[PDB]
Amino acid sequence: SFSGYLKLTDNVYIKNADIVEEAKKVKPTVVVNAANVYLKHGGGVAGALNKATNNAMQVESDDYIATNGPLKVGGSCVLSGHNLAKHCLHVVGPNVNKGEDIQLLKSAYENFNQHEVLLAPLLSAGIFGADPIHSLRVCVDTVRTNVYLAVFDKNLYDKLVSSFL
Ligand SMILES: C[C@H](NC(=O)C1CCCC1)C(=O)O
Repeated sequence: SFSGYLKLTDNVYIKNADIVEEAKKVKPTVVVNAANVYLKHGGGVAGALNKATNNAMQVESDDYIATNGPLKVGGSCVLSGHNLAKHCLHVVGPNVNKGEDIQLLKSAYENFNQHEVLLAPLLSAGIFGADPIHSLRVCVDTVRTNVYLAVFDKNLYDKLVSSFL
């Protein structure tokens, strides 16, 4: 189903794409959201995915938090993918801008191993403040399932590919 990806490893693929447009096109089994512990989808990938669901993701998420409380940094939950995917795997990477431990990025990527194939952003990149080059490295060294990474920024995509070891 996924097209135009560059193969980085046996199981990691990358594309310069808007993950919302990619999800609407592919309708993958799992789209990963760059979530926070409260599932407050305000900005970045979460804000964009939520806006694409006409706020249905946020309504569902508020019910999930009311029942279960917040997620842990490094944790995840599976909720509906709405009009974007069969499921959305909300994964909380550490937010460096809130002083969270970058070592939790590996724990965050381990959630991907519970799903055979996923469309995902780089965890903790963007407004979460971590180095995206380091996020890709942790992704490659942690995820064993098939992960299709969508990198929004062209300049960052080129830098990630050209510096990939
Ligand atoms: C989230 C990621 N962007 C970044 O980490 C940089 C922050 C500004 C643009 C590059 C991306 O494009 O997928």
